Order: sequence, then structure tokens, then C-alpha cells
Amino acid sequence: AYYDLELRNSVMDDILEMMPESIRQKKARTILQHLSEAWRCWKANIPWDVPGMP
RNA sequence: GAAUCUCUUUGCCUUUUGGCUUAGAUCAAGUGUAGUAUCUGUUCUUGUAACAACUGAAAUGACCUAGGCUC
Repeated sequence: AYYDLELRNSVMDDILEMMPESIRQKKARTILQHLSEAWRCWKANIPWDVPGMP
């Protein structure tokens, strides 16, 4: 669980580093959700392709 | 030209979500397993007369400085 949390944090940090945002807290949650979805897809062996994802 | 108000579109907006794990597990089972705790009614519970004695209690309020008499 701890490891997962750490990973999530790292990902969030990376995303923050990446580009400018206004009211980023809200977006953080979304990012986390996306990450989770991706992980799930990987587990399943579904390709995680989302069109809006830059 | 300037002040303001009303409506529509674009931008900005929760055109929708704050974790992880074996999709967390299962849509099944004479269950097994461990523990923790005590109950039924039926009964006990002298009169009459005379003499000696008192005629009356309690409540709160009216006087005086808890106490003392009167109503």
C-alpha cells in the first residue's frame, strides 16, 4: 500500500513538473484516477488508450 | 459619445468521481469452529353503669424584641 502511495506521489510530482495549471488540486485527483485505470488495464491486458490524454 | 440593465455565444466551469490489495473476496454451506452466559411457579400478613380528671386540637397571619401572650 505504502509503495503504491509513493508511486502515486511520484507520478503527481512528475505531472506537476510537466506543465502549467490553475487550481491543480482538483486535477491531481483526476490524474491519480487515470493512473489507477492504466494500472488496471495493464493487469487485465487491455490497451490503455484514451484520446484526450496528451 | 458616456452611465446602466436584459438576453445569446466563446473563454472559465465537478460536458460528472480524492487511495491500495488475490476484478480485495464471495453471490455458495446438515455447516464446522471457537468463545461467553443462567431458569419454573405458589404463598404469609367484649358490652353497660358509677366514681376520680380535662373541656378542646391544628393551621398560617395580625402585636412586641428565634422567643413571649392575645385573636
